[PDB]
Amino acid sequence: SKEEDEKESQRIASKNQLESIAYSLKNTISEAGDKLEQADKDTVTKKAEETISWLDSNTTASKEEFDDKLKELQDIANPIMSKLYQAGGAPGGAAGGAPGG
Repeated sequence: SKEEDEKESQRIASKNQLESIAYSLKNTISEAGDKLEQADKDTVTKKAEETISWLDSNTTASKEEFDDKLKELQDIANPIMSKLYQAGGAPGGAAGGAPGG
Protein backbone atom coordinates (compact mmCIF):
# COMPACT_ATOMS: atom_id res chain seq x y z
CA SER A 1 0.00 0.00 0.00
CA LYS A 2 1.00 3.68 -0.25
CA GLU A 3 0.53 4.14 3.54
CA GLU A 4 3.66 2.31 4.65
CA ASP A 5 5.78 3.98 1.96
CA GLU A 6 4.60 7.36 3.13
CA LYS A 7 5.34 6.63 6.74
CA GLU A 8 8.72 5.02 6.00
CA SER A 9 9.95 7.90 3.90
CA GLN A 10 8.93 10.30 6.68
CA ARG A 11 10.74 8.15 9.24
CA ILE A 12 13.83 8.39 7.04
CA ALA A 13 13.53 12.17 6.87
CA SER A 14 12.90 12.36 10.61
CA LYS A 15 15.95 10.16 11.40
CA ASN A 16 18.16 12.11 9.06
CA GLN A 17 17.13 15.54 10.35
CA LEU A 18 17.14 14.48 14.02
CA GLU A 19 20.61 12.98 13.52
CA SER A 20 21.81 16.18 11.87
CA ILE A 21 20.47 18.28 14.75
CA ALA A 22 22.32 16.12 17.30
CA TYR A 23 25.56 16.86 15.44
CA SER A 24 24.52 20.51 15.15
CA LEU A 25 24.21 20.73 18.95
CA LYS A 26 27.75 19.42 19.35
CA ASN A 27 28.93 21.67 16.46
CA THR A 28 27.53 24.64 18.32
CA ILE A 29 29.44 23.58 21.48
CA SER A 30 32.59 23.49 19.32
CA GLU A 31 32.62 27.33 19.44
CA ALA A 32 31.05 27.44 22.88
CA GLY A 33 34.32 26.47 24.66
CA ASP A 34 34.72 29.57 26.85
CA LYS A 35 31.12 30.66 26.40
CA LEU A 36 29.55 27.72 28.19
CA GLU A 37 30.33 25.93 31.35
CA GLN A 38 31.55 22.36 31.31
CA ALA A 39 28.43 21.01 32.99
CA ASP A 40 25.72 22.40 30.69
CA LYS A 41 27.97 21.86 27.72
CA ASP A 42 28.34 18.17 28.62
CA THR A 43 24.63 17.94 29.32
CA VAL A 44 23.64 18.97 25.78
CA THR A 45 26.29 17.14 23.87
CA LYS A 46 25.90 13.99 25.97
CA LYS A 47 22.20 14.12 25.31
CA ALA A 48 22.96 14.60 21.61
CA GLU A 49 25.01 11.44 21.62
CA GLU A 50 22.23 9.67 23.50
CA THR A 51 20.00 10.93 20.78
CA ILE A 52 22.26 9.38 18.12
CA SER A 53 22.33 6.10 20.06
CA TRP A 54 18.53 6.29 20.51
CA LEU A 55 18.07 6.56 16.75
CA ASP A 56 20.16 3.44 16.18
CA SER A 57 18.45 1.56 18.94
CA ASN A 58 14.93 2.68 18.08
CA THR A 59 15.05 2.86 14.35
CA THR A 60 11.93 0.71 14.71
CA ALA A 61 10.03 3.69 16.20
CA SER A 62 7.59 5.76 14.14
CA LYS A 63 8.26 9.33 12.89
CA GLU A 64 6.09 10.64 15.73
CA GLU A 65 8.55 9.09 18.13
CA PHE A 66 11.51 10.58 16.23
CA ASP A 67 9.66 13.90 16.48
CA ASP A 68 9.22 13.26 20.21
CA LYS A 69 12.95 12.75 20.61
CA LEU A 70 13.57 15.91 18.58
CA LYS A 71 11.21 17.87 20.82
CA GLU A 72 12.76 16.69 24.10
CA LEU A 73 16.22 17.26 22.67
CA GLN A 74 15.24 20.81 21.71
CA ASP A 75 13.58 21.40 25.09
CA ILE A 76 16.67 20.57 27.14
CA ALA A 77 19.00 22.23 24.65
CA ASN A 78 16.86 25.40 24.52
CA PRO A 79 17.97 27.04 27.91
CA ILE A 80 21.56 25.99 27.33
CA MET A 81 21.50 27.46 23.80
CA SER A 82 19.91 30.55 25.30
CA LYS A 83 22.63 31.00 27.94
CA LEU A 84 25.13 30.57 25.13
CA TYR A 85 23.38 33.16 22.99
CA GLN A 86 22.97 35.70 25.75
CA ALA A 87 26.66 35.93 26.26
CA GLY A 88 27.99 36.23 22.78
CA GLY A 89 25.64 34.57 20.41
CA ALA A 90 22.53 36.67 20.22
CA PRO A 91 22.98 40.17 18.77
CA GLY A 92 22.78 42.60 21.66
CA GLY A 93 25.24 45.26 20.72
CA ALA A 94 28.33 45.07 22.83
CA ALA A 95 27.99 41.58 24.22
CA GLY A 96 25.29 39.34 25.59
CA GLY A 97 23.10 40.92 28.20
CA ALA A 98 23.95 39.59 31.59
CA PRO A 99 20.92 38.73 33.83
CA GLY A 100 22.54 40.80 36.55
CA GLY A 101 22.77 38.50 39.47
